[PDB]
Amino acid sequence: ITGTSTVGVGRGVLGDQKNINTTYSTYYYLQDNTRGNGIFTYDAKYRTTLPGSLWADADNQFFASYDAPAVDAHYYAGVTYDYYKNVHNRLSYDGNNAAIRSSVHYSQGYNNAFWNGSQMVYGDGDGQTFIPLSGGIDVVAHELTHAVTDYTAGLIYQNESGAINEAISDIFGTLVEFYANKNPDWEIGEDVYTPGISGDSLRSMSDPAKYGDPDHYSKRYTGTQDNGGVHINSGIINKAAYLISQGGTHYGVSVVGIGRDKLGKIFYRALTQYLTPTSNFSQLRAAAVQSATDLYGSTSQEVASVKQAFDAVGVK
Ligand SMILES: Oc1cccc(Br)c1
Ligand SMILES: Oc1cccc(Br)c1
Ligand SMILES: [Ca+2]
Ligand SMILES: [Ca+2]
Ligand SMILES: [Ca+2]
Ligand SMILES: [Ca+2]
Ligand SMILES: [Zn+2]
Repeated sequence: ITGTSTVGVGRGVLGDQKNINTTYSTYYYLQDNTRGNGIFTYDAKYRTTLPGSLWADADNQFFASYDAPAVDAHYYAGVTYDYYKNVHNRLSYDGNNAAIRSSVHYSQGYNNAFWNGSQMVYGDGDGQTFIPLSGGIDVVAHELTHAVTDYTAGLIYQNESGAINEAISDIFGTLVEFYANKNPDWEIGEDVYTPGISGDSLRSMSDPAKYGDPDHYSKRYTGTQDNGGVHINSGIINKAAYLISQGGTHYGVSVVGIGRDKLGKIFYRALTQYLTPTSNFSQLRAAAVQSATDLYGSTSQEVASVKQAFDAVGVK
């Protein structure tokens, strides 16, 4: 809507106070004008009609329990925006400051969050498996990253190209979590998963096998469920990405780590210049090698490390 930019204050899902960019016109709306063409957060009011209504608040203070998932969806969209702009010179997901829209309170006890082709959608969880999913900065940035993947490489959501699509989202979801630098790790969803169990997550990049996902190509899932294993076989690529950044010896293959920022530059370039809708894992390796070549030279350690990492997870 049309109005004046203001700054509200509230608490997120985990109880943390933060400032949020709002817009005043009779009510205060969750409309951030400071980023691109706007960041907009909506109330789906426990239903599945989207987007629902632009979030409106009488007094610019967002401390009610009902408010917390909106606060975090709105704030973490901003953080994700800032990551892509400041780190990769990318202005929103289309590169031309497309509006970022998110709906919270989607359905009842909905244990998921997704990008629907046009906007973000967040369930509140059932309180046992998940709490409201926008509380997870890695979840927010994972799912927002699909918007850019769909706009750039366009990796189809099935079989190996799908698993790459998923790994890309885990990779940048994690790098945004490190960017924000609040309890960062290489695990996915730890801040919103199983409130009664500490130390767990839904997936691990550092050790995919912790939660039954493959960490080697020879262990890939070959079946038809999960669209040919897109959320399973992502572990193979997540492990490769982890090794490129952190190093290690995996199934006897040693990798020299080159750190998170170079990981991010290599995979961003691969995503936006070399991958295609039907890329497979071998093609991902080639794209990552070419990207690292472009950035650091054919003879660099960075290139050697990318090759070692893919060797380590069995991808030729
Ligand atoms: O996928 C993207 C890219 C840039 C900004 C945001 Br928010 C999401
Ligand atoms: O990408 C997502 C969506 C929902 C939960 C988790 Br963990 C990750
Ligand atoms: Ca209020
Ligand atoms: Ca964390
Ligand atoms: Ca995490
Ligand atoms: Ca937990
Ligand atoms: Zn995903």
